[PDB]
Amino acid sequence: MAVTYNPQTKQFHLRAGKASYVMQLFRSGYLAHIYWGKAVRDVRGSRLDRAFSPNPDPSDRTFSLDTLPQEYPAYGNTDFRSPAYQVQLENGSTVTDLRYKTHRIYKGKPRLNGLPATYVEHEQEAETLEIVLGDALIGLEVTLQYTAYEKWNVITRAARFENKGGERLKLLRALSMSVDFPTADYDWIHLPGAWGRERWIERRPLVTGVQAAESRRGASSHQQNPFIALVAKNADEHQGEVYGFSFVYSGNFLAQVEVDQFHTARVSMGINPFDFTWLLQPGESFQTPEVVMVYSDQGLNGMSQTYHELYRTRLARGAFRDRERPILINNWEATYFDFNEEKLVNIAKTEAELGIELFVLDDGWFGKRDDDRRSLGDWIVNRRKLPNGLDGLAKQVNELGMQFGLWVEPEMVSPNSELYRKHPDWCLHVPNRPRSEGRNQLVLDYSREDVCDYIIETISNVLASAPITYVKWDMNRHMTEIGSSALPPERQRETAHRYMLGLYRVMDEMTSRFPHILFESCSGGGGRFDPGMLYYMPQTWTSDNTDAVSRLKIQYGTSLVYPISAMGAHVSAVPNHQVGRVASLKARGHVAMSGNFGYELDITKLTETEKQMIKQQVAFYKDVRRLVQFGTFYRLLSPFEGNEAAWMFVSADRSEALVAYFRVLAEANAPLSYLRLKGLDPNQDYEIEGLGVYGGDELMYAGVALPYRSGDFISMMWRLKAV
Amino acid sequence: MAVTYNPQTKQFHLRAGKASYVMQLFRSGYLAHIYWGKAVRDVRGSRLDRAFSPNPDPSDRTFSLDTLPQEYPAYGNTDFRSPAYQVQLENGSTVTDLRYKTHRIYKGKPRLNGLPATYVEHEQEAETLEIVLGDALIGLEVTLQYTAYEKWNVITRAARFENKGGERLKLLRALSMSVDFPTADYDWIHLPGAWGRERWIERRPLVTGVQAAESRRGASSHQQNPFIALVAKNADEHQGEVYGFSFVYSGNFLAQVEVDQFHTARVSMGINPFDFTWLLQPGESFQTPEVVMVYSDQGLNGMSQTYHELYRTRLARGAFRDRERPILINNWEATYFDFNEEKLVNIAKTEAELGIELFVLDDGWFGKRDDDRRSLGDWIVNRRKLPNGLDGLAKQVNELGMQFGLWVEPEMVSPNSELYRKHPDWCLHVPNRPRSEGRNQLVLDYSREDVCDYIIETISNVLASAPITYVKWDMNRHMTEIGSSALPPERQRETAHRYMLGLYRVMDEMTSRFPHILFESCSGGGGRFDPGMLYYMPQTWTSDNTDAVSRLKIQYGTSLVYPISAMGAHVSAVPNHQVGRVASLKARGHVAMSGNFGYELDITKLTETEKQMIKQQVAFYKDVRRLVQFGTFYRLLSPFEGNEAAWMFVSADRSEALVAYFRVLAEANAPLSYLRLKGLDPNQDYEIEGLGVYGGDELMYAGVALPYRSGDFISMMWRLKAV
Repeated sequence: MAVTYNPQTKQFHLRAGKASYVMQLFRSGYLAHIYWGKAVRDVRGSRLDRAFSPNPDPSDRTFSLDTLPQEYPAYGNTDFRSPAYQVQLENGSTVTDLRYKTHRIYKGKPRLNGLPATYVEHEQEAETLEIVLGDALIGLEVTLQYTAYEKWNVITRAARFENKGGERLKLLRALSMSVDFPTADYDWIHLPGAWGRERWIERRPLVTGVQAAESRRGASSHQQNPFIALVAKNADEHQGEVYGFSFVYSGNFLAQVEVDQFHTARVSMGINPFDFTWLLQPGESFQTPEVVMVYSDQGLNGMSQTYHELYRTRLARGAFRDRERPILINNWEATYFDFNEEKLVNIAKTEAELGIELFVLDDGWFGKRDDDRRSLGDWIVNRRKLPNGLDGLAKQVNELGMQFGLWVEPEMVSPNSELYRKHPDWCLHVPNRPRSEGRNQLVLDYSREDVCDYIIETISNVLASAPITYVKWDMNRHMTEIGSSALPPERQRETAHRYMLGLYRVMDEMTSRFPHILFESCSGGGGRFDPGMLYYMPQTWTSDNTDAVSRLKIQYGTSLVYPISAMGAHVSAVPNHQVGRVASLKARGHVAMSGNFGYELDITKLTETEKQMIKQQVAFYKDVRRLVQFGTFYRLLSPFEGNEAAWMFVSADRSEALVAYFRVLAEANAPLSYLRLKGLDPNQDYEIEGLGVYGGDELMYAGVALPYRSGDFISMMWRLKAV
Repeated sequence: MAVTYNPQTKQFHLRAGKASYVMQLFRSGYLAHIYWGKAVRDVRGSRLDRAFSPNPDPSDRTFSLDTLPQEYPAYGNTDFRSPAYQVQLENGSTVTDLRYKTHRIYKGKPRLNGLPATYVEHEQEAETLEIVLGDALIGLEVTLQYTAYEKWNVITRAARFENKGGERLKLLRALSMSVDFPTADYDWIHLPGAWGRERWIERRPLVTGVQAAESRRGASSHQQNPFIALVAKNADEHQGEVYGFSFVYSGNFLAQVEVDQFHTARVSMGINPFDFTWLLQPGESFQTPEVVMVYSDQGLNGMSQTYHELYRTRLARGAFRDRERPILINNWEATYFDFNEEKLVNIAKTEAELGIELFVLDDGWFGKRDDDRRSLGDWIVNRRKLPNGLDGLAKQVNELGMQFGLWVEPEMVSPNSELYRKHPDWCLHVPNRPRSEGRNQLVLDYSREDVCDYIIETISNVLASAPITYVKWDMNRHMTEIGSSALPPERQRETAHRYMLGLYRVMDEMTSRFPHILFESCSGGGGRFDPGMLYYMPQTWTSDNTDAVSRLKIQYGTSLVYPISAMGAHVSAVPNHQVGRVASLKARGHVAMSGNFGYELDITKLTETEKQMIKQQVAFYKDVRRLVQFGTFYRLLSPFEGNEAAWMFVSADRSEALVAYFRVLAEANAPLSYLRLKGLDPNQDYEIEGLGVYGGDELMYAGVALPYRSGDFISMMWRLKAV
């Protein structure tokens, strides 16, 4: 929180939790990066003169922008490294020369225009530094925005551009931050994946050159999550230096590390410059989304725990932010599309009898929507299928003791829909080109006000028509032929970002209009599982893959950044679907109860003993839900490192914990296995259900001797309680 | 050489040496990459349908451009991977849709407009395939150019764009090639470095994401050489699959591997799209430089040996292409700038007595040039320092038995020069911005015809004024504030490439005007050591660092791509300069005689015994020069893998070889060391000077027991001759 500027040293010192982030003004208004790491009281701000690194000041051959470590570097006036931003002028030049002009420090944390951002509830929680840079010749101002939190090791960064000149300025690249580390002796971690296998942890040594994760899909994507980290060579889950970079944005991104000839590592992150430009007319401004930067010297768990608390309590919003989330059941595979009102209610009684709390109605309740082909965009209740509308169904579900929820997919329109026939120009498209389809549908142009107003109107008409208290908001394709008939040629490349701004406006309006609704975002599973979406909808469908073994990796990687409260995990029926696997009902429960728990099956196909297990799972999860959704989460064993996965949840006072252990392909006649715990009070004794009493110190330093077992999938869960 | 198209399968099969490269037409004119590897007689051209990979043809949901492996992919109509090219239309859209139109196959290999390229001397040496692609809507034609050599495992690739429509087309990205490998189970190799330490070999696993080497310096650079390779996980110097990609271009480049969600590896290479655009008015065309693609299953030595033969004999040109290169001495450090005619001649007699063949006159012979500060651009002989001009000095040097050579730096101009005062607009600059300097100098705008004509005129006036037979052409800074007052705003970003085209025109004219001159390119050492420069000047100054130990790495890495004939290596005096090291005259000779050999010292400071060693080194190198410069080169031990370096040269008939061994920091009481040779006839016996007679089989399979030695730097060289 404690942000200072020392006029003698011209140094900015941002103290965030137990971390320091230090910058310093250098020569004629350059802004240098000095340090970011464990908190220091002070740090004083060599060899900037290097062969083939040229001199911006002919009178001063002591430095180059090619060697000075910076906060917001440009290319073209002596730095040859990857720039944080680039601007093209009317004369075609791309040379810009920002210098420090002034700064201000204030308590609290500002909102970002049109954008999600971490926030504070009290000014005392953080302090913000704004450093105003300017290129006087062209009238370009860039304000670097920094916030340091008191309680957490969190620095947040963004940049705001403003054209204070009399000419057009075209932003070709506008990243949210850039930081030059003094060495490149780190591994990097990022989170690549695909549909059905999101956010695998990938750790790699750095190369001398560039390495990056990005999305060009108009959505943050299944393929790369907008998160990267630099980690010390020897750092692991429990110890060591880790620097995380998390982009609070749900569209295209670039997350990059470039290592230069002097083995310094430039980390940068922001809206993907690929296929992007932004035109600033005189007087216009551009605000980047923010990047949330976390430091820990307590390994990956230390970093994750920071993100979890920050994101759960100061990014997610609304009535359910700090509330236990309902155990839900999705009633899709009960019917695919095949539905009408008579079934649904008895089904709801069966589900209610098992203790399930929320009944969700899936796709095909609307219009002529009856495969992945039709009526998207026409959001009126198909009053054949539900003649009594949503109201009659919902109210009965409520009188059964369950909440009622609904699926929507408002960003899509079917070529065969009334909306498309009335307004074909309302989809993203480019002149004279075929309109490529994903799952037989097109993308609505949310860069347009009329489109957004129409969606707000139409979805509100549905949501206010029944006592709905949960909505799953799905988006099931990525953008092609990106353009808008409502933008001029010179702004066409703003389409993807304006689309996201439009979606953000729409979601902000929808969640405000319906404060009693828990919204869960979805994009073919976890295709937009990012901090930007979390600001609008406090939980997310983690993956369409609900296979127990597959979920071990998906949940483990997702937890690197995202709080368990946001991480949807459901028990589904087997034969599994994406993969093909058979694991016990017990086992799938064990994996799913390690997330935000729910069900995704046909209850009409269950044996009494199965429903009986489900009744027990539900009762069990209710007992540990506060611990799972709000406790401190520790990863113990990594499925990316072998055949085991293990993790645990610990209460704030360390008096209670829940431990989960998994092993795949356990061999015959195998060595005994052990599990060392973390996060307990070493001087406290704990009762482990079914295993007796152990010292916290015994559990952490010697570990639990795991009951010997062998088989295709071992799954164990234990509750711990201080004696 | 043997290039075919099968109309039944719609498959193109390029047979180059012992390699196959196969492509196939797919659906409505898409061009797919099928295979590249060891030669096959035939190869027949799954799961292109993938979640979130959308369909370009709504009637055909069997594929996506996001999954089809391609030769020249675009972004925007269903491929979300890194595109090979991108074009912006007047309407601001960037969507383009090239489809196959036609193709032609012919014998031989074309020249590339304005550009260097590998060539043939007889049509039988290669065959060329041109595949014509087109986007009918916009009138964009792209011809993919492929050449397959008969004798070598070499495919060369480039693309030629042409606007056959009636609107402006802006190329935002125009890479020379792109290839989608079916897996990413490879390491990559690239050649990062810095001034004084060029082309270190860096081998890294691939990441799921992008990794790239690039230059933004307007020159290929010391920092990254324009070469990358994919290599099998277990491949080494002697065995295993290797795919090399070498860019025949001396300016900005990007060399990239992007691995997608399905673990396919897209390798692409060409002019760096960063800060680049190219405007095509109707009727205009753009030719990319070529990329030379080499396959070997005989490890890195197999690949390198291909590049060496191809580049030495079918890229380098001129009278000296196949000629032994002179042992030269540079007379700089004899005087720094401090010179006049009286010294030079006696010096030349001393040097001639030692057997040195070429006398070179360094910087400061011209104008008011007397530190790294002045008179650059004013290329008239300072007739104080040399009152009898270059002619009198040269002719005397010739009567002493030595050739005479000269240093020039024609791309630079000093702010304090007459040229700059008459034409300040002739430097690269942007309107109203400071002109950043590198070594007190500015860069001439070679994108301008008047500038280029002036240089051709001025340098020719000097070169025709004396019997000069060697020129070192140096360039000692990189481009900043890139722009031209002779281009309109809409073409400003063409400046860097037009500059390089200008330099190429200038060098082509200069080497043609002076066919008796051996030209050696230089850029603060090996700052533009690339195949583009080799086409104009058949050798290159490898590095300004002449330290023996440092050169082990520099020469080892340079040899990965470049023939030893091109690799300048000189013995210099110690205390070494860049580093600070003391190695024996013997040792420095050993490292330098493993390249294109020469001297860089003050002969006036040598002891009789030293000159006596030099006289012996010179005689020795003359004896092995043909073997070193034109023999087959094998790397044996890597200084990137430990404290040893070793390599050898073998004659074409395998009757003669030269072996060199080096070890740094050899410990006391160390294990015995051995060296296994390569490339000999196992059934032949060889005499090793000073070690007796050995079977070729013994030498390769059991190896040489190295004479035990210990010390800071061990250096050994042996001549082998078949008994």
